[PDB]
Amino acid sequence: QPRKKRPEDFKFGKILGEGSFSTVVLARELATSREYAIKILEKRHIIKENKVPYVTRERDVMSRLDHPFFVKLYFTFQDDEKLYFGLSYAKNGELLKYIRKIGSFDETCTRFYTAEIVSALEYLHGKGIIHRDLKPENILLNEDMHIQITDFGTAKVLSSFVGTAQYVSPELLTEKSACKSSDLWALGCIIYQLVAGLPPFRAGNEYLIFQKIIKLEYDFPEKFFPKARDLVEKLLVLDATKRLGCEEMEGYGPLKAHPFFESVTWENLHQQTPPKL
Ligand SMILES: Nc1n[nH]c2ccccc12
Repeated sequence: QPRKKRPEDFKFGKILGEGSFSTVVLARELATSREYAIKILEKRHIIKENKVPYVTRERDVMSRLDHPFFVKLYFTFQDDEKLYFGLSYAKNGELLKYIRKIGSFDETCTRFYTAEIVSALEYLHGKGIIHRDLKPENILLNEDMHIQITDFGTAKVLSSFVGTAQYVSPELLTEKSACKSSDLWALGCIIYQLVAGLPPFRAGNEYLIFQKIIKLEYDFPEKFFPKARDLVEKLLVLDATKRLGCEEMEGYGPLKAHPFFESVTWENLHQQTPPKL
């Protein structure tokens, strides 16, 4: 490994994202002219708020990921006040941006991008890792328009916290426990959202949303692709053990074999040209 990098190695530019405990800033490495997205975290703020385990977990998970559909961690360094994580730079931004831009996806785009997400989850789950806060904001799009999944701060590695309200699974609201099936629940929401343009469970506030979730209170638009609807109905299931894709349902084989994905070639998704949006 090279001598640890430092801030002066970079020309910092625009802010790519802001959270409570981090800012992501686009930066150009001077020696190489390479663009990285550097996640900057303030040590004091992290210690003050008891987040050291979360930041520790984020790095450790990202170290264990070597797959085209996930944000890569290239390097880390620190100065007196801050931590720096050199991340992959997804030039085309969030998937949410495209959902809003074009309103809703057609069957081809939905099929393709859902398949990438399924493929990515299969990899993640194979490594015993749960995302716990999957959503279109966390699903970035590369320059070539393939997905790059990010934000692993909230992730858990399998031998407390609550994600974004609209993508929270029933079991979280009723047990404080999560598993692989939580991501699969989130997946059903995202699929619904690609086809319909909105998330399945909407309401005036977080409490009303949680109500609907545990009541399974949502419904499909008239035009919803029938095979996609069937897939969603097999993911948005209250009993987490009966969700297509989880271990008690025999995993990703049956999920990948769903009629909605009939024309999908699973083995080289990352090599294929995405449908134009
Ligand atoms: N635009 C981005 N590329 N990588 C990131 C990581 C985090 C946030 C935004 C980005």
